[PDB]
Amino acid sequence: VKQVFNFNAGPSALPKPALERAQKELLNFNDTQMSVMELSHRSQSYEEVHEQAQNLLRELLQIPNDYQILFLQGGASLQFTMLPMNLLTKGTIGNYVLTGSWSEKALKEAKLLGETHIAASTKANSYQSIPDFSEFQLNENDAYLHITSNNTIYGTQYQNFPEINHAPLIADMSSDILSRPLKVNQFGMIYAGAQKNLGPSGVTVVIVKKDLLNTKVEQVPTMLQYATHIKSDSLYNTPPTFSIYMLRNVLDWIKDLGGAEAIAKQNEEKAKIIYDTIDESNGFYVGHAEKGSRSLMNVTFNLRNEELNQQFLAKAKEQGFVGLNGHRSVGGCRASIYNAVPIDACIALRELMIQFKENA
Amino acid sequence: KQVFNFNAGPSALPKPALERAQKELLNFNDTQMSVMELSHRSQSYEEVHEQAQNLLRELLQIPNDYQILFLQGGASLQFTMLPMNLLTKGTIGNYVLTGSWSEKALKEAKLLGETHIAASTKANSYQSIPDFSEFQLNENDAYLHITSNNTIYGTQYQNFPEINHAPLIADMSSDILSRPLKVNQFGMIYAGAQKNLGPSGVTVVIVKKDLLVEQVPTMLQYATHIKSDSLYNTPPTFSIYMLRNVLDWIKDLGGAEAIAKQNEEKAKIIYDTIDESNGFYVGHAEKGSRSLMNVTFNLRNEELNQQFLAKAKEQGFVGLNGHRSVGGCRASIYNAVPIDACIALRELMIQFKENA
Ligand SMILES: *Cc1c(COP(=O)(O)O)cnc(C)c1O
Ligand SMILES: *Cc1c(COP(=O)(O)O)cnc(C)c1O
Ligand SMILES: [Cl-]
Ligand SMILES: [Cl-]
Ligand SMILES: [Cl-]
Ligand SMILES: [Cl-]
Ligand SMILES: [Mg+2]
Ligand SMILES: [Mg+2]
Ligand SMILES: [Mg+2]
Ligand SMILES: [Mg+2]
Repeated sequence: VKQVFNFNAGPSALPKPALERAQKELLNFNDTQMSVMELSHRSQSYEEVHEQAQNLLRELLQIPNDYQILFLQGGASLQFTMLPMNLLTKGTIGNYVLTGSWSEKALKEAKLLGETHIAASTKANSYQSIPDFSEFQLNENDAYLHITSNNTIYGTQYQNFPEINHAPLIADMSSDILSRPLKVNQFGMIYAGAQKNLGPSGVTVVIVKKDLLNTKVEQVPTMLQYATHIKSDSLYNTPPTFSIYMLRNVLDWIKDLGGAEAIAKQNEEKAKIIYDTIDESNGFYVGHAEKGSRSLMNVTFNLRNEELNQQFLAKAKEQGFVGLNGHRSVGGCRASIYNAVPIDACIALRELMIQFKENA
Repeated sequence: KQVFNFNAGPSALPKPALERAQKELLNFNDTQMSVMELSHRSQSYEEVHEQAQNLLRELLQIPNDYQILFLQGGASLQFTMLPMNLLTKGTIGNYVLTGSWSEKALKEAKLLGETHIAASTKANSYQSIPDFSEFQLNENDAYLHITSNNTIYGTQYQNFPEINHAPLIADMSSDILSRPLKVNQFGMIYAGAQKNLGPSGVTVVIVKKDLLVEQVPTMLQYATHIKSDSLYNTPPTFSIYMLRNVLDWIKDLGGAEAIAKQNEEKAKIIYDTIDESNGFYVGHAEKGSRSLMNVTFNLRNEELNQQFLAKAKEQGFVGLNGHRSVGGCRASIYNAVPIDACIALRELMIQFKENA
């Protein structure tokens, strides 16, 4: 039928082959004559999937052997409280770098549980950039330093990651995990809801340095201890089996296209198509981010006034574009271009943007 | 290629729900996207989300003063979320112990506050539900918690106690919407979907609104999710979609009373087989407490137990091994397990007995 271009911000476009694969075996997985959704998570067919999803992630990001991969429910939002619940002990400080709204939500939850600090923030200038690492105020009693690698709502992104030795570096990578190569040993823990760049909603990937968190924390509910899930290999209680399966399928696709290094090349190219369009528009489109901080995953921009914003977004929706409205808290526009968004969608958006501009 | 799915969790689902999911997996509602590819703030998703709630409300006849929540973390997270929200200082989390899942819930409450055992059939290895006249209740109970169906032990409440000093709270993971319910008896009901309602990944929480908070993490407050209609953060959208589909199937067959008829016939097939076996098969539960959802039994010795389960597996039956904590056999016959599978089990049970 008509064209559909999926720029949804979360959940988001999946790679077609992962969906086609799921569709074909939805009723009979691995010749069991059952859906993967109808299997015991103690079955060997399921355990194979669970282990493969882990091994693909390990290979793709080159995760070291002293790290474990957890598959948890609850979203990144639950990690906002689980992290300080496990690591923010008395006399210690949850130190946060604020580079958008998701960073503030993480901070707020630690505030409920302990001493917090703000190491650096670009909030004053409306989160248009990543602060310089030299501005980071660090504390000897920091439990960790927490960052948001990709600021989904504001369209900014870390180009690289700080070297931190006094505390573990923790990162909310929900909207850019496995969009590029990563030196995992820079971190104590990485977490990501899967629904932005790794597949479906319902599972959260948590990559953790085992010895930072494989020990029982007194007074913490069993389900909320990392130790619980480390010890049980994310099978303490029933996992989100279809979500993990779909995650597996998406990881297979990333591997098939050449891994993190190849997908970064694709992601830089799609992003360039949109940013060049903005940059050649003579101010008709204005990107929110400063150029050195532009995200490769979420492109945020405004037209010159809200009336034009609305007409542009209404025209897009009529032409088949989905999800371009900016986050409700900031307005404007947001083109989410995660791994699986195809480049011809980006070209289509460029065409839209140029004809709208020329015809305005 | 015959397979009979007696898995205990996650479990068999209705074929029409899975076929419907398959057919539109790539193009949901003519959007040309999977339901999995939709924003949870889209109208497209929002209608599915609401439709799932509406079907539960209809099918269980849930009054207006109850809210229906879709949460992540399984029934296991509810074990701690409940006392986190309701077990305030100077109050008591009171538990009725009718199996190991009861025990797991009580354990989490003990982390957070004072607990109490209203009644327990543990001494007799959980062969029955205690007499409600036996309950020991406290003026300062924050709640009375029960497990409606004791998944590992094969026992089930026939009816529920009339409790007015405190909210009655029930872990209905393995029997929710397998029969009609009087929801007004409860302050809260919760269940992982993965037994009777859908795939794993979503937990249904039915809560008396005005019943349920300084210092609890935002995600762990019921009020967060009540206030945001379970859209505070990204919900498990595909699991809720599948839950909708399963609920449409239950509605289509005639609702909670109709599925109870089917379930009672399924259970009747197996229990009759056991009772007519002259002691060859022995059920764990006392008759008066027999579950309609998990039928637990053993052969006369461990070696016959093992021979039977091996024969079963060879013949395409899946999931009949009892829980590791108790051994024996367990036939889980949740809503979507078809009567034909129970008939097949019976026929295997009878043939095995003849050939022993
Ligand atoms: C989407 C997002 C979240 C929220 O994830 P949920 O799974 O909805 O809790 C948190 N952090 C970032 C950076 C996100 O983009
Ligand atoms: C299956 C079950 C649970 C465990 O549910 P999860 O979703 O695995 O946490 C809890 N209580 C009962 C009665 C169950 O049958
Ligand atoms: Cl942000
Ligand atoms: Cl977002
Ligand atoms: Cl039990
Ligand atoms: Cl069980
Ligand atoms: Mg491959
Ligand atoms: Mg194309
Ligand atoms: Mg219908
Ligand atoms: Mg008879």
